[PDB]
Amino acid sequence: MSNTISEKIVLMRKSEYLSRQQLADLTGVPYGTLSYYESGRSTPPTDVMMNILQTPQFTKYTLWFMTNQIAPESGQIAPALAHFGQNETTSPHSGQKTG
Amino acid sequence: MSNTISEKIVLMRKSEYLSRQQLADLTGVPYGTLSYYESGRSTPPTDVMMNILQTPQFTKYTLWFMTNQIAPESGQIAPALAHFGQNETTSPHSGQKTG
Repeated sequence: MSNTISEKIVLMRKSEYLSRQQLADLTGVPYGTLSYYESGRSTPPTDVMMNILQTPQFTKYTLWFMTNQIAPESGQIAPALAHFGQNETTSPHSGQKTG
Repeated sequence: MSNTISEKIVLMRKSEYLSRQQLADLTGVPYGTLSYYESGRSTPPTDVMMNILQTPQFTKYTLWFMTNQIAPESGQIAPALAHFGQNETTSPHSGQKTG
């Protein structure tokens, strides 16, 4: 199944066990709009998008989804929530909340 | 000096010996708009930006600039025009037991 861009920023986001605010401060992005960013409400810019992956915490998830190619050789792999790559099990998880 | 997001798609692009029209047809992106994309006229979306790097020709140039980190261990490096390649990922330590 194909996952929208926003989804490519949610699965990994939850993999770090952080919140929109946590990352919002790591990059300096506005939380008020971030809610719609990771939600896919509107395709965000490139200057900001990269500012989210450029982070050292989300460094392992740069092109792992951008091109569907995991590069573990350097430390790039797919998280648990991600329904694409893995390194232990499926881990489908159960979605909740509404936003 | 610092390179612009658009320049990140120009230096490498010209490295493949191809014009905007070439890639525009390889990714399906319209040349009429691409002209402004690589030009930096307006920050492009995330669905298209990735559609340009996802290509097999521009697979090595995924995060090589997105985070200023070349991952040759997997097959990612900087082109000739790029002339870039640097980063800083410090990771100090701490801890004590006084009281």
